[PDB]
Amino acid sequence: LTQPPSTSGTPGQRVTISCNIETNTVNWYQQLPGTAPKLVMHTNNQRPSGVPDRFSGSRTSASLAIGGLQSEDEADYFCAAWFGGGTKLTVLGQPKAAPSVTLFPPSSEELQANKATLVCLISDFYPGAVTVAWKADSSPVKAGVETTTPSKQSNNKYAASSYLSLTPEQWKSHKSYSCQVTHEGSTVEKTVAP
Amino acid sequence: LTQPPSTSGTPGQRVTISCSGIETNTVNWYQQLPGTAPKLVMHTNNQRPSGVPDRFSGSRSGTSASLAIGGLQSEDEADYFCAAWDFGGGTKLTVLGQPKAAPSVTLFPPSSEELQANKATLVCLISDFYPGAVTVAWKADSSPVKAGVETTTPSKQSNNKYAASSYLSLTPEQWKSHKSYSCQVTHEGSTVEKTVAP
Repeated sequence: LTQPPSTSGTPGQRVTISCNIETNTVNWYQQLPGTAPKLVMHTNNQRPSGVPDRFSGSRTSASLAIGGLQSEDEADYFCAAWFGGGTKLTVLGQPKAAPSVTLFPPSSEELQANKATLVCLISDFYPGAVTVAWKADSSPVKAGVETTTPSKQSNNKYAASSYLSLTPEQWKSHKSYSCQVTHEGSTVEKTVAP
Repeated sequence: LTQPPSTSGTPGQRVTISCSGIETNTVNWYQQLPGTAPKLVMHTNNQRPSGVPDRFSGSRSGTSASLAIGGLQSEDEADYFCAAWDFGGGTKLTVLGQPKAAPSVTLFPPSSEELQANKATLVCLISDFYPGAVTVAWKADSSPVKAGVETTTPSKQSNNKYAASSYLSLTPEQWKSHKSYSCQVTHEGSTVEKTVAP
């Protein structure tokens, strides 16, 4: 069972995945990253419940047609009969979306534990690429930064977070700290203070 | 089919993977290395397909199942799925490549600026852990909460340990009605639980 390893389409379109079998029937599985494979097609053409009507399958070869392409259809699709390699389906032309930024100062609990951490929460953006710079007062912060790789979430938009570690004495010695998130050549800045 | 989120071992050990639910029906086990299609490694409780090594052995006791992997070898790091009739969530199996490390867990109350916008979000920061797999459970006062919970998938930071964060979206009325909120992180079978209060 060999499959094309990738394919793509734009929302509203119709895409199909191509795929011992001449006698037996073919099943299809949809798998999202970090998730168990989910059956979406039965004895060539019967859908499990919960699978939308947009999905139809047909059958030495077998095919999975996906109608009215949506962002949530982005996935790996495997052929199976009595598994194929896989087909990663990419939904292109999804809308751009600027990020939501929320900056959290160190809590009284942490500062009492003689530590201090700031979190810059970044969510609800697309595409999944950002850059982060920090600022102490108005000056660059060049030490103690980590920014996670953005991962797609339920709402089909990306989320990441950047954190900064300081001593309590630094967080008070300054007047404010700032987190600046650049997404598609447009920047958003948030500031917190003691 | 309940199935533990993650497990781990070092080369040469015997590692087992559990699966529970299935008393009147058999269980299959699937191996999926990164970037590959799921492969059948065990059917009808304990029947090894052709090219599976002897060291894989399936069993089933009561209404629970198990897959044991003897002589753990680096080519076995993968996801393992159990699949019975009337698919488990999976188990991430890691062949330890560095010393295990338990996560730092830091919980934040909502920020001053976002309340003035009718938003109240909690953040549970999770850093410095290996292997890179955790599960997060939020609780309001003493009650489970899943409405509005989003967790980022972990990524390797500069100390070669992993980091992630879970965040809870609430209104300010939810945030002010409860006496406390809790974040619990489970890693390598252990839990840590931090708590906040307005």
